[PDB]
Amino acid sequence: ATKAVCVLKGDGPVQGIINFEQKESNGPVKVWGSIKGLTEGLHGFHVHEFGDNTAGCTSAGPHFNPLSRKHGGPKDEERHVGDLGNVTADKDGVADVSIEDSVISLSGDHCIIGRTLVVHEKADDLGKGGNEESTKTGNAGSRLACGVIGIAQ
Amino acid sequence: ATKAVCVLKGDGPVQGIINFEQKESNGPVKVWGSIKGLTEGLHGFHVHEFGDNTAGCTSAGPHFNPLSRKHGGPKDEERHVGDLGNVTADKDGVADVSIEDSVISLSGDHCIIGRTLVVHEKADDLGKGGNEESTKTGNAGSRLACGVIGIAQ
Ligand SMILES: [Cu+2]
Ligand SMILES: [Zn+2]
Ligand SMILES: [Zn+2]
Repeated sequence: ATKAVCVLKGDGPVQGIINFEQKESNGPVKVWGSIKGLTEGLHGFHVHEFGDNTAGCTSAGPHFNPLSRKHGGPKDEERHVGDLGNVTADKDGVADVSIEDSVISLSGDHCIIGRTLVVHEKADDLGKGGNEESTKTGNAGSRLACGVIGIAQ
Repeated sequence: ATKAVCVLKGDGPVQGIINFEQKESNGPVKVWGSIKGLTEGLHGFHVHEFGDNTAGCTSAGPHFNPLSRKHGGPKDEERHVGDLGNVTADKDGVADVSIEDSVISLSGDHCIIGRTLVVHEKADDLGKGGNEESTKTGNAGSRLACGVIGIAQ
């Protein structure tokens, strides 16, 4: 199988460990982990294009969009490859992530290993906000934490 | 992939920025950058296997060796893929990086993207130290700083 781990770190109390798993070259990737230091509610969850940490989470660039599409939901027809939707944090700010996506990959041209996974400040409207920013970032807000996706054991 | 990036950080004072450029899929990778906070002398510079920073640079794993060989220099036949050799820091502790390695690669079977780049405490004997650790890590010492090699623009 193929595994991957991401160490989410930020300037504030936002930090978490996100794990990935793909048992086949075309199989769905299982995203699970726990993030702390988040406001109670929904938070953006997207994989950005570049695995750059030279200027914090800003150097990661926009969302992973190899097909040159518009931002949307994970189960929507129009979406970026790195669009994973929202992650919900409880009252204690703990976000026990559990996402099963069939669009992202751990090997190939649309692979996410070597890029940046980012948890955002606000919620993702999944490209339904009605503005231009909904079809680019989903109005998810600023980047609280980020980390370079890497190969794990 | 033709460009990569790796931000070096640790629990101590060592920190730096390393860039990778591989214009040809079968050409050498230009590794250049600058690291600071080191001791004046030679320090280990190897690419480890796992891009795992959950437990620090310890979870990074051993040196990247997909051919199952022994530790050596960068211009040696018997060497791990990540065995880039040593780096020299000046009297102020700044080590200007400039390595051209054809064994590593930004794509393919020898892909270092998604793995980690680890700097070390002491010098690397290139497998000629005289002990058992010489053929594994080269007596490079503790991992001072590490980071996941990410895709760059
Ligand atoms: Cu090493
Ligand atoms: Zn998007
Ligand atoms: Zn080695």
